[PDB]
Amino acid sequence: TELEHWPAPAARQLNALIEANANKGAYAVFDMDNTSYRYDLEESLLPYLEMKGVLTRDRLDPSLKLIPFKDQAGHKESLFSYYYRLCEIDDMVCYPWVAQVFSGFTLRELKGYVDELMAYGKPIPATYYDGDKLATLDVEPPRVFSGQRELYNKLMENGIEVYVISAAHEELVRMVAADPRYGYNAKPENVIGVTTLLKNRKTGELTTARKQIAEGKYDPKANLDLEVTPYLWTPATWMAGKQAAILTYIDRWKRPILVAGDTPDSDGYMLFNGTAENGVHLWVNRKAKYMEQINGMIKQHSAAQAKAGLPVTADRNWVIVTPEQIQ
Amino acid sequence: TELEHWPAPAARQLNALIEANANKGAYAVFDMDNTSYRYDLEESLLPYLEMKGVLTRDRLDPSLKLIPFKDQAGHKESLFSYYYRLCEIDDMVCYPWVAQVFSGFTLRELKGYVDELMAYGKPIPATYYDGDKLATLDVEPPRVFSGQRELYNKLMENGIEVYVISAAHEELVRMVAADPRYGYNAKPENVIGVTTLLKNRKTGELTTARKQIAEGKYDPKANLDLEVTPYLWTPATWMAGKQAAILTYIDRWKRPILVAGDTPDSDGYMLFNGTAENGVHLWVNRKAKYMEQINGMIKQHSAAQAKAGLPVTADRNWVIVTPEQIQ
Ligand SMILES: [Cl-]
Ligand SMILES: [Cl-]
Ligand SMILES: [Mg+2]
Ligand SMILES: [Mg+2]
Repeated sequence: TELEHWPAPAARQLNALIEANANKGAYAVFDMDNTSYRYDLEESLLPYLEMKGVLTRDRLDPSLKLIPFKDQAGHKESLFSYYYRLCEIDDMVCYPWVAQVFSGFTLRELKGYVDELMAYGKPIPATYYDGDKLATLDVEPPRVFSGQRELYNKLMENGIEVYVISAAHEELVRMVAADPRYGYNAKPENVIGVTTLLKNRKTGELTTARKQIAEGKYDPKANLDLEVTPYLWTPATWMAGKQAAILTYIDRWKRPILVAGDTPDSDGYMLFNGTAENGVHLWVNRKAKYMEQINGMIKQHSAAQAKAGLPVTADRNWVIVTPEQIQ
Repeated sequence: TELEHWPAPAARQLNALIEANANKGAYAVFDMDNTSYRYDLEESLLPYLEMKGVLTRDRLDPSLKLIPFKDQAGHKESLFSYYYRLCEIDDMVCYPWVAQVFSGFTLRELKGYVDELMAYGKPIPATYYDGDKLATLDVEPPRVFSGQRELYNKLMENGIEVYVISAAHEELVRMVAADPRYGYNAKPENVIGVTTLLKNRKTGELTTARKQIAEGKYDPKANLDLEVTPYLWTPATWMAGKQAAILTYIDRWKRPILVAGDTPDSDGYMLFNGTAENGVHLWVNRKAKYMEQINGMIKQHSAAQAKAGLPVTADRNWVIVTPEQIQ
């Protein structure tokens, strides 16, 4: 596999790193949404299922009705719009919530919807509230980044283990990252994301893939008819939780030789704290506000590293691309 | 403050650490339950509130009823017993649950009960299932460790900032650690624990101390009449969430010069990954089995730090005391 869909300087660096680190027990970590593919799985699957009338205020787990709905005589507030209002309280509210909102469905069912969504290829209209007025928006379904697909594979081929650490529900992400049809070929056990309790509707048994994996009894097929529940397992794989996830599920001491992200706060803990001294920070720049945020973080963290007596690595080996460069 | 309630050799090592690090912007992190005071706040407050008839099944937030209660015609299953069955599923189930179970009380009501619990002094009878057998125990309310009270204050007097990172509800822990009455004198903003959304029923606002503290706008008095809800905020402050909490709320690069705990799995990440190269691992050895597990882990991490190119510090500067020695 070769790095076709990459700017050549980006390709040279990745090639250097891959070559330097081949077959030595090394590993890499990718965020998923807007990093491994363009756009956002949950943020499109949610308004997609609403549109299909599958996911409605009526079926939403009561534990997720955290605030009153904002209904106009004209209009019932959508789940999508409710989500946006949850994020205005805080990221730490709406991040779990937008994974939990898929509770009530079995994995088989969600898998049908993900693939439906993945093949949809049209924008999905969603309504929200710009302050007080009903605004509207089209949300793109996810689009595989050819470059990431290639890099995932070339890493694997050179004996570099590939992990996904995602702020999205681990089961949803796995439905794309680990299904060969999408071409990433991640190992399903190597997909790490937001985990909620899965419930056996016959026995009442509660389980999660992370527990099965830690116990060495993971069977993905056996989980298909389990129902997603909202109850949150941890580490919650966002912000410092991404670094917690690496320590918990990957390695306590060995650092990834490559970390990929796109959201400065969500991905910055694993980018800055996780990435090995000589590893690459892979960055999908999709937004100026974000590019600026991460540049200030590079400056603050480089100075803090020096002040703390650590080698300055926060500013080393950035490989920065835009979505269009790797599509 | 003198370290009077310490064995003399542990007093000297702690004194040496303090003198080397005094007034230099250094910090220390303590677990609370079984490390800062003897016994366990939530595990005693729960059956205390049950015995009082204040906290019952019908009061339990609905989202917390994860599995059927196991009643025999003679006996109704206690919430304490229910908690222990949740732990048998996984720690990652019963840790959040045993903080969340205090949902539906305001901070002020909970403070009244905590002070009550802290003044009661006697063990609290409770029942749980020993597989299928109804089994019995007496749960001890927390007992302030005089030595830890001294060490918190001696750190602070020497310009070593003290933090609590506890897997108990942040607000419950703050009710002990930051109330001058118990003598630890932790700053309330330095108490880091399990956080859940707090509801102001007057204004509708959902907030947390963590949120207020990061916005630079925290007043503990302001929150007293907010209701605890179960919605989990993160980082969740156990296991790797403790290390995630250090990074999120304390410092991204500077490491604590002392980390204290007592539970090998839940404290192990901050103990091993958090503790500064030169810092002290303060261990409160309450159970031979845990003492054996921590020694095992030191071996394992010493060797893994070595196999990862790092200076071996896992086995360095252990100050190990029993509850009886610092009581
Ligand atoms: Cl993310
Ligand atoms: Cl703990
Ligand atoms: Mg992303
Ligand atoms: Mg403890």
